[PDB]
Amino acid sequence: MNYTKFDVKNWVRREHFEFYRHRLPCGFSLTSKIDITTLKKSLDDSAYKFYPVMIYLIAQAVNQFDELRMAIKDDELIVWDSVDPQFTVFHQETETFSALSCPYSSDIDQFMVNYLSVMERYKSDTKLFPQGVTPENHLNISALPWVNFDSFNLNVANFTDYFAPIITMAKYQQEGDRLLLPLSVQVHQAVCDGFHVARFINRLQELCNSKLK
Amino acid sequence: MNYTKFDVKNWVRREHFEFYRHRLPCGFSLTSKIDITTLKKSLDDSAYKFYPVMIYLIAQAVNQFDELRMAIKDDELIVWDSVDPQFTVFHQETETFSALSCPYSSDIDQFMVNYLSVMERYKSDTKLFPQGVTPENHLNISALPWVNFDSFNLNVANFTDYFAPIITMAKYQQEGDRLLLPLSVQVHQAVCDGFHVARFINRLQELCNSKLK
Amino acid sequence: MNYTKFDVKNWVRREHFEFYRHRLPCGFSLTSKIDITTLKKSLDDSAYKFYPVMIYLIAQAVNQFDELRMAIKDDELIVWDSVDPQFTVFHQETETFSALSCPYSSDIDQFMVNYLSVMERYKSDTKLFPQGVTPENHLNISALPWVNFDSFNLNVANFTDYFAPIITMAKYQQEGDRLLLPLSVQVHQAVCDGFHVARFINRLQELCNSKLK
Ligand SMILES: [Co+2]
Ligand SMILES: [Co+2]
Ligand SMILES: [Co+2]
Ligand SMILES: [Co+2]
Ligand SMILES: [Co+2]
Ligand SMILES: [Co+2]
Repeated sequence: MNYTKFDVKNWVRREHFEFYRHRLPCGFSLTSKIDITTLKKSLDDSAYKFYPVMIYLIAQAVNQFDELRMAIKDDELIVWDSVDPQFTVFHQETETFSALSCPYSSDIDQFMVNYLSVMERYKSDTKLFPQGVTPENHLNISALPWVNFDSFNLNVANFTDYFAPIITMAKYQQEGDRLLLPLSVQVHQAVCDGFHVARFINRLQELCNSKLK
Repeated sequence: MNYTKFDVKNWVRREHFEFYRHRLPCGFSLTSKIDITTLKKSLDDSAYKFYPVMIYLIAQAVNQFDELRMAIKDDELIVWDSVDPQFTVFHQETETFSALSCPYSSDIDQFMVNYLSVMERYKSDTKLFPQGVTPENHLNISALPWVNFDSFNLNVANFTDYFAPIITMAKYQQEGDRLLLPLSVQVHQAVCDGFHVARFINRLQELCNSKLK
Repeated sequence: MNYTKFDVKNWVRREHFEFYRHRLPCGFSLTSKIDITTLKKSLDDSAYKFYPVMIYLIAQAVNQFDELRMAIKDDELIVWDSVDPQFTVFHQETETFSALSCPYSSDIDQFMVNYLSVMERYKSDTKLFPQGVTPENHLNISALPWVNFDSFNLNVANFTDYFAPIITMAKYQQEGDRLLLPLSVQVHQAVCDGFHVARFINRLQELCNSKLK
């Protein structure tokens, strides 16, 4: 199987986990701006498009940290070996969105082939989940390309035990000499602390400042 | 009657609506900065005050999009022909707020007459709802003039089926050559997507950049 | 006793309180940037560290306003004479956090002695609440020093009657000639309005712009 049961008994977060899961269930959202000045340059020297690269980079970062790939399966806590991005797609024609996923791959060119393929096949499918059930080993990525925002937060009526992170991007902006992308991260406190989210963001930024291949 | 029953059966958002209403009930808030550099100029060339104009402009924008004027009435989904602003008023003397509403009008001078009239009559009424029951065809507007903010979010214990948008303004600020007003929009996902909110904001900005009359 | 029963009967917020407590239970979070340019200078001319001073300053501000020190005790509404800060501590070694508190004092040097003492004694205690039960007369302060954010919000599954404010700080940043610290304030609407939060923030800023002793 593609996940491994986690050793809660010996975890340094064991008390945190029970506290934030059942005693005081909560989570948080944070919005920060990622500098994509370097990445804009890289993309310019290539044929990649922005959105597919950001999915790639975000999935890559998530796949490096266990605490972003936890879930409850059969009442037990597991870590997925790896997770695939579930991203939103906007249909111009109906002005509605759909959520799709494709397999992640550490090889950026194979990821692009996966993405183009999924898009080829469901570009005109206006169902909300054209592919049917969402694979359990997922992360959620959404984009609001039409507007910049300083904050985004999802108010959810019930989030018991849903630990996959939700990342939302807005339209980027030029702030002085920099091109900044607002990114909102929303997690559950049972599995993730402020530290973990900050480590994800610092890692993402690093990725944005590095060669693609 | 002043509303029309909506055709859910043939709506391109029909699956979205059921999903976000009953399967995974949620909403979101977003905060963005509206450039009010042009509007400050217009106001300077006139006798209008800032707050009443922002209510006006926001109500005007809301009244152009159906998805911001939905509600459940008798278990059915309706669109109001038009909605009136319900705005907050601060009382200096008690340091408490009240919520008022007046009829919207596409004629800015009649709107001002409505506003001055409502204010005349309830300026000193410290009840929370001096007028009694809030008309069902409303939008909510609030202002935090004493402080600038980058984000605002309302955490609500229960929001089942309340689809009127909540807009909150902070104190504006000079950012370089621009005067920016932080505005927070909070909607329910059953009726509104990221697209819709972004379209409201882009429309509001346009309005701010145009002649008043 | 260290609290006083509040006169709800004659309060100008009496209707607000019942409304926001039981009819439409809610709260809000707001994130604003505090200019700590002056304070950086003061700290430079001294031996104080940043975090302990911010706890100090925030607790000082809270202790000046009643509406930030309310609670329900025995079904009644009370105001604490004073509240102590409950702050988070990060352990590098385990990469987990703990929450501690020490007695507040209006004398900054005695506060520092209290803080160093509590830290001395529990620096290596990785329990979530090394001291055991949190004193009821508390405010919550947390810090995310590793990342800057524009917004922070806690999504809480149940907040019935918890009125202590939650303040969260991010990493500060240089914005032009200024050093700004993002601060998020999260309150319950039964006890606090936008006015109150804005008054807390304006007061905090004032404090940051003043001599320490
Ligand atoms: Co339990
Ligand atoms: Co791996
Ligand atoms: Co249903
Ligand atoms: Co019309
Ligand atoms: Co009651
Ligand atoms: Co006192």
